[PDB]
Amino acid sequence: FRTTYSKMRSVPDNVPTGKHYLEMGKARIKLEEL
RNA sequence: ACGAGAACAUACGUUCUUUGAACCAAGCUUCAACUCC
Repeated sequence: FRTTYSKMRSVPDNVPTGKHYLEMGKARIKLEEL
């Protein structure tokens, strides 16, 4: 596509009233045995 | 006017009996439905 400068962009989401701008995919991890 | 003249090497008889093309062997391995507007 078109050529711009560094950096390009990131990708948050939108949900209203007001958009909250959360980043997609980030999660939490717990490991317990058996 | 022959050590000659006649005279079937012939008759009967299952290449047959017993026997697993078997045995052991993961269609599996690494693999983001993602990327950019």
